[PDB]
Amino acid sequence: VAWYARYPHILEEATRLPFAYPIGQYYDTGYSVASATEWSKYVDTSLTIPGVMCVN
Amino acid sequence: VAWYARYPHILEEATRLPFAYPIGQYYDTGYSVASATEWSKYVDTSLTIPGVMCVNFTPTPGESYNKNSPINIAAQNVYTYVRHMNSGHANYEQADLMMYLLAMDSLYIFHSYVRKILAISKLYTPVNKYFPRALLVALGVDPEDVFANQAQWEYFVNMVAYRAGAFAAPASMTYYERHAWMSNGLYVDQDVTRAQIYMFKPTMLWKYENLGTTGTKLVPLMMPKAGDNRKLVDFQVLFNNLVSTMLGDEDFGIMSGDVFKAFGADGLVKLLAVDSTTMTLPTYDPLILAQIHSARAVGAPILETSTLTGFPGRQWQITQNPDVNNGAIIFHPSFGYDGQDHEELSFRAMCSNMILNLPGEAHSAEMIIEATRLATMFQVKAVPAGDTSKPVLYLPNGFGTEVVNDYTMISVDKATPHDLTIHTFFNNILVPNAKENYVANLELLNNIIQFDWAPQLYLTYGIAQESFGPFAQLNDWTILTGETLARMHEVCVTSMFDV
Amino acid sequence: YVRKILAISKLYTPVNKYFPRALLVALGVDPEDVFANQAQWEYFVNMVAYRAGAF
Repeated sequence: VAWYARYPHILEEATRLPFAYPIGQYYDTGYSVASATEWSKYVDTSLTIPGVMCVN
Repeated sequence: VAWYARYPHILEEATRLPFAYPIGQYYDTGYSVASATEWSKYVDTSLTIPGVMCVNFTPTPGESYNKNSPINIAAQNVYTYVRHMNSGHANYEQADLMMYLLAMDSLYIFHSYVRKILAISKLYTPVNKYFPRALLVALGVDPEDVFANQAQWEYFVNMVAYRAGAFAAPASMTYYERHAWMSNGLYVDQDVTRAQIYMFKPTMLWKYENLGTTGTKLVPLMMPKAGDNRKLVDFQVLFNNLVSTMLGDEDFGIMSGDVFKAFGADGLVKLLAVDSTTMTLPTYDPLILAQIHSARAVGAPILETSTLTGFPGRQWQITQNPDVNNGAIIFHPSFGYDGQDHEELSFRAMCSNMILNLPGEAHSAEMIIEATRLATMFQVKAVPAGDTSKPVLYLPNGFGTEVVNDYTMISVDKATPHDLTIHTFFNNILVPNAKENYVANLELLNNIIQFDWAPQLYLTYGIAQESFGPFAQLNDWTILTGETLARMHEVCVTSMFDV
Repeated sequence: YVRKILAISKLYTPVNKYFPRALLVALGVDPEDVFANQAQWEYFVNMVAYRAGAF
């Protein structure tokens, strides 16, 4: 797309995202619909990443 | 005299004298008149030489009360740098990022403190009896405990470095480097073997203490004082208390990840590991000597538990409230507190303009700036809430990254069995009417003169109701004003908080 | 006006403490808001220029 090549400044200001989340810490994704709290446990906002597995 | 050139053998046999007395041990000069014992205490045959003095400093952001402060400017700059290379987490502010960074600084200072404590205990010399028990007493640890658990201390400080490696802080910012260098070194007043050691001990730390939605708040964390037999268990408790509210915080993990993304792993600050063959060695540093000489004490920190009649809610906290002062970082402390709820009349002598004393004749701009980092003059008295104002607190015009609270000096007791003595004092000493107060003050003064670039003293007397100016040897001085000091402190703090 | 508001906020000199907080206050903006949302401000002013340049 030539538009990306023509407006890289606006593309960069629109694609500012924090990557490289440190693992081993619980993260909450939040609610895209703020009124979804009525379905309390029907939505999975949790996000846990395992980091080690031991072979006995 | 040609007679000396003609009879050098008799001159040598007549001038045989023992020099180089090992310091740290009490010496008796004896009596020139053997019948002077009838005047028992009218003759001073004692001779005690102090060997170490500890400067109890305190890390500070530098007098923030609005959004134009250097701390807030650096907060905005670092947040812009982090967030303009961040694609993702947007849930914190510049103020939050800066409280992190300050907590990182506090734990770096703690690591430097414990590393110095470990490295000091391996220092033993025949020419100085203070090494290392006097230094360990001044830092506030138990020398017997360190001797018994050297291995435990080494592994504890290594684990402290490893756990401090979990979070990330910029290495371009010189705040951490300056604090670690200041708190992790031994400094001699002269380049001589039997010199006196200058030390820096953090009086306080910055327990991060997140609770409530009204922002964060760096609550004071006290530190061991001299003459405290603190052990490795106590130091481990202090470290765990410091990092209790630091790990397990998902917002803190987010900040650490974002700063790791912004500043690469090569560009972060790393605490160097220590081992058994690491030797700390006293060094001669004229810059630190000058800035110690031009240092002014501000008094003890004010805590929540400290009672103050007429001055409620004056604790030394770094408040960060989004709805207060437009979310700016606020740190406006009140000085002049000593520890007890009384006047402390000696602090009144600090109300005059300070005198900046410098060695040599020609002074460079950088040297002048470094020579006044610990200087701090009061500007106005804090308004007491209520009709009772038993203590008196002074609001500073502006201070640097460090403020000096007290000075601790260790010296041999004159009486049996001539053990070490604990002497804590500000730049001003008040001596009331007593039989022994005057002679004690004389011993204090003589001990302080032994140190070369000792801080200028301001003695005051309770009976004459009159204080005294700087008790120091003036070499090349000038009169400093509060505005000039504020400008220099602003420059220094802005330079320190730079990326 | 908005371009000058954005460009003033990056001015700093050691001999003049009026830069840039006083200038922004005179222009009638919030310097805290500008420093918090620099990226949004740049995007907004760029879109303003783009949409005004159509005519």
